[PDB]
Formats: sequence, structure tokens, C-alpha cells
Amino acid sequence: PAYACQRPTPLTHHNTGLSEALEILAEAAGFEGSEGRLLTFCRAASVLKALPSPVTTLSQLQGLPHFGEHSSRVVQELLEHGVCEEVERVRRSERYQTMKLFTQIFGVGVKTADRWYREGLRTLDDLREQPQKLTQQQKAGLQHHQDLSTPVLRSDVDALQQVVEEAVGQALPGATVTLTGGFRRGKLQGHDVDFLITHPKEGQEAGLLPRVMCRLQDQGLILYHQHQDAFERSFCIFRLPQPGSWKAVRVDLVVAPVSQFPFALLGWTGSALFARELRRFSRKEKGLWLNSHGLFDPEQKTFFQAASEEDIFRHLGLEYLPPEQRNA
DNA sequence: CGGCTTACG
DNA sequence: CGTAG
DNA sequence: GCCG
Ligand SMILES: Nc1nc2c(ncn2[C@H]2C[C@H](O)[C@@H](COP(=O)(O)OP(=O)(O)OP(=O)(O)O)O2)c(=O)[nH]1
Ligand SMILES: [Mg+2]
Ligand SMILES: [Mg+2]
Ligand SMILES: [Mg+2]
Ligand code: NA
Repeated sequence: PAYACQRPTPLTHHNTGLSEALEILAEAAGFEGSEGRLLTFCRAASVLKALPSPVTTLSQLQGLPHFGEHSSRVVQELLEHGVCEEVERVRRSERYQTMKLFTQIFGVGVKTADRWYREGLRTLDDLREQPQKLTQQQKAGLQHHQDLSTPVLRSDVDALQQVVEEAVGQALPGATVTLTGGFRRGKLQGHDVDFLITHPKEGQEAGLLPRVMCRLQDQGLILYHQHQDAFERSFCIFRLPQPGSWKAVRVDLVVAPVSQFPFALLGWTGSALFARELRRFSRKEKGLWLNSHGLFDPEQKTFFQAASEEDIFRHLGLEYLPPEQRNA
């Protein structure tokens, strides 16, 4: 099938080298603002992740969605020579290396990275020499860059979840914390930890996240957050115990009312490409508008109610995929 | 040819 | 603009 | 870059 949400995609697969090459090209297309090319290379990489066995000859690409002349030539060169000249040229290019370095910073996206590149900046130390060019968010991302470039381990996640649950429980008894994002999909490491918070009584979650953040702040556990008036998402930097020391870790906290929790869980569990393809499928194939708050029928002007992710897959006519099979 | 993403901070 | 490579 |  053509859409990633129509097929299981496990975390580990049989075409790792091929998919990683196409994702280099996708990433480079994004750095140049070519959103269409980025999508195609991302989708072509995701198709290979979903295959049941390694691709060893060009003929196996026949009939595969999102493989045309360019992606097929990349695979053919990898199969024949072990390396694709285009991919290698991208890897060592000054533009790709710098855009990757700059966009990796918390608070810096492609547009900011590109402007800094055009102004001649190239290294983290170049940015540090120009603090007037930085927001407070970017200052935090720059100062914590080394820790934030170290993968968070699954062992780290359980201790973090306990401390978030502690603060959430004092902010609002009965509220729950659910691990989302890549760790819910089975990843053993990540760039951050993602949590979704709710409460079983609709409406009781209103105003919760400011109360949670203030309690974590008082514990000395928040190295950075955007409110250090009402908000429901926080993208922060946590202080996480280490042996004889501590390390900075990115943590995302999202609050949703229980009526919307299945949609938020589906959206924030990802993968980013999985969720993007699920929304594209919903709109284009089923005529329904999906987001992290609900699922809208624009003809009937009605929202579907969902009590589970299983509800939503059924509403969309899709076979259910557990989180470990959404690694598109 | 047009289409290819969201809400919230 | 950033969360968001 | 690929699809419909
Ligand atoms: N619309 C949109 N949502 C995004 C994007 N990047 C992340 N998200 C949202 C939706 C994803 O399901 C959710 C989780 O993605 P994360 O950035 O936390 O990454 P993930 O946990 O998949 O892996 P990682 O943290 O890198 O180990 O965040 C993006 O580029 N666009
Ligand atoms: Mg994550
Ligand atoms: Mg995250
Ligand atoms: Mg962006
Ligand atoms: Na960034």
C-alpha cells in the first residue's frame, strides 16, 4: 500500500542501509526547503522499512510506491558499489553538516539555521560569540547542546516518569501520565521523553500544566521551560540524575481532556511520518479531517467520539497497528 | 498540472 | 519564528 | 520526487 498507515513498520527491519541513504537525501531536501522532495524520499525510505526481507536486486523495487527514477538509482548504486555518490557528496558537504548541526539545536529550525549559514556562521562557537542573535530558548539549547546530543536511554525514562507522576499527583489527584513518542513505539533511545497527561473526569485537566511545571520547578528539576498565561504543552529541559552527576534531558509534556486522549495519544505517539500519512490518508481517501484533538466529518459537520486508538483506526477503515508497528 | 501538515507556545 | 531532524 |  501507498500510505504508511496502511502497513506495519517495525522499529528494526531488513533494509537499514538503504533506508538510511534515502533519509539522508530527504533531510538534505528539507534543508533546501524542498518539502515535496523531502516527503517522497521519506516515504520511499519508509516503504523499505516495511518490507519483509532485504532488497538485493533492482527488480524487487518494481511496483513499490514512491520509487521512481531517482530513488531507484540510489538503491541501484548502493546494491552495485556499496555507496551512492550523491549521498556521499551530501554527507561531506559544508552546507549539510552545518544545517544539521544548527537545526539539531533546541530552538533553532531550518529557517533560522539557513539565515545563520548565509551570514557565514558555521560552528556552535560561532553562535556563542554572537549572543545578541539568540533567543533565550536558543541560548538554553546552545548551553545544553552537548547533553542534548547524548541519547536518552530507556533506563532514564522510568525514573523521569516517576518524578513527573509525583508532581502531577500533587497538582491534581487522579491525573495520569502516559509515555508517548518514540519510547512508546519501542525505541531503546531517543532525543527526548514525551508524556501525555489527562484526568478521567472531563474538564478537571484544565489549568493542570502550570501547576505541574511550578511543582517540578520547586523540586529544582527544570533547567529550562518557557514559563519559568494558561498553557497545555511544555517543551522543557529536565535535570536527570547520573552516576556522581546529572545530565540535561529534553522532556515534552502535553495535557489533553479525556474525551480527546485517544486522538492525542495517536498523534503524539507518532512516528512523525506515520501521523502525517495517517492525516493525509484520512483527508484524501476518507474525506475526514484528523488531528490530535479529534476526527471531523466536514459533510455532516460532526466529530467522531473515540474511547481508544482502536476506535480511530476502525473509524478510518484501517487495520489496527500497535505503537511498535508505527515506526514509519 | 496541483498536492504534499497540524495546533499550540 | 519555535516545538519539529 | 513522485502520485493521481
Ligand atoms: N506536525 C509535526 N509534529 C511533529 C514533528 N516532529 C515531532 N512532532 C510531534 C508529533 C510526533 O508524533 C511527536 C513525537 O515526536 P518526537 O519529536 O518526540 O520524536 P520521537 O519520539 O518519534 O523520537 P525521538 O524523540 O527523536 O527519539 O511529536 C513535525 O515535524 N511535525
Ligand atoms: Mg520523542
Ligand atoms: Mg518530543
Ligand atoms: Mg520545520
Ligand atoms: Na531545532
